Amino acid sequence: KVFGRCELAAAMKRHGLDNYQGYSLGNWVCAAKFESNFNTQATNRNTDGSTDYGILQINSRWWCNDGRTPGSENLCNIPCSALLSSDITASVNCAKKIVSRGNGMNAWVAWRNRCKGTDVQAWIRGCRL
Ligand SMILES: [Cl-]
Ligand SMILES: [Cl-]
Ligand SMILES: [Cl-]
Ligand SMILES: [Cl-]
Ligand code: NA
Repeated sequence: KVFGRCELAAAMKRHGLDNYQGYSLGNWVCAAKFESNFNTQATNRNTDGSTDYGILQINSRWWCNDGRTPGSENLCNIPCSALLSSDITASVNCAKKIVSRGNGMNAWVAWRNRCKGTDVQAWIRGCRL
């Protein structure tokens, strides 16, 4: 599913990401824009042999099981394919664990490099939330 911007904002708010670990909703929408272009089906292979999955490009080494990432932890206890669903619940639950870990949203390199320090509230402008 390719979410609309306000559609994704509403879903992330409903699932409790607005202000989660102090990160306002626009941070999460901006992260999703640059990680996945709002596409739940996005996948991208990393140089270490892991793969990133879903709207927030969650990685198979630490977080989800894809059956092909040797030495993988599955700290979210899900199959990585759960992260490609039109239902963002599994991505949100796993993102909450990731962002709680100690480096916060710096875990998402697209967030560091294209959202951090910017006017992220622009990403929820116009939305009825
Ligand atoms: Cl929308
Ligand atoms: Cl957009
Ligand atoms: Cl915001
Ligand atoms: Cl959803
Ligand atoms: Na894994």
